Amino acid sequence: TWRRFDVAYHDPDLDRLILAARPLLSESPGRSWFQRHWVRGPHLELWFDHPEPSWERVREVLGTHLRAHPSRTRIDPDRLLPQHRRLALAEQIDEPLLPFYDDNTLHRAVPRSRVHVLGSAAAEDLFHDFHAAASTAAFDQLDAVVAGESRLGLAFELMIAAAHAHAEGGITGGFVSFRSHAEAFLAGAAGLRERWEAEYRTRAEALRAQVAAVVTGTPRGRAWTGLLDGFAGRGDELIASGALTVEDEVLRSPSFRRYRLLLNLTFLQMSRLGVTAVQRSLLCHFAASAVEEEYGVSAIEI
Repeated sequence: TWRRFDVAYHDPDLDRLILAARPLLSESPGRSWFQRHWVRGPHLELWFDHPEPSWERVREVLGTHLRAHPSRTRIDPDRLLPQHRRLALAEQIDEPLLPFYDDNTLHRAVPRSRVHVLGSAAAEDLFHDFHAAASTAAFDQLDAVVAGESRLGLAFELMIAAAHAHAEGGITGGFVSFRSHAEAFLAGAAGLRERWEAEYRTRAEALRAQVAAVVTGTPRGRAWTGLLDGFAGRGDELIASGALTVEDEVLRSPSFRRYRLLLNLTFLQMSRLGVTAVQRSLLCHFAASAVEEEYGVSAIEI
């Protein structure tokens, strides 16, 4: 059985709060993990499958940080609530959306089940295992961000690495998925796409250099794909047995479905690092464009 603690913190910059929580997720046996979530307003979630750290210990560590570094961002519930209602339906969340937590407060919360979305208890357990491993990796990534490294740059690296290692044909195969995701998000937004294209142009040479670096191989890339490798076999088995619901003519291949899962896990990591849905889709646009330009390929030609 899981324990879920919500830390209400309305400033979108959660990095230092997350780093303050690192000991709680690093000091005791058991699976522990964190994610950013929107229910009842922006908050950090800490998940533990073992009894330590206790509430007292959680309160000790986080109370100290909140006193020294309180969030000072006012939110607008009446503006957010329409968006939350859409998210609740799309994400199949049945929890109360109101009232929003007061800023800088700690709460016990309901350990939600995702079996209805993931397909089975086995699939849910796989995701827990992923979040535990990836939360540890996220601490180091967020350290880097706090120290001045680009959040989006770090996320881009993870995505390129995942595609190069885990997509049929490497980066020049996997990039098609990036274009697909970007267009799915845009949903016909010619104006937004134009902004994406314009920003891509300004960043093109740097993004292309980043793609080449990651294809050459970077420490962070190798570490990420190493983490993903640990889940690929289990993913394959659960996809095959129908225990994990993942829902051309290359859709039949377990190879593609594995890729899609591991890319999805990468997106979840990006969320942990504070990259929003719109930013993740922007990065997919950039990734598709950079790959096309660097390797002289076309998503539409395939």
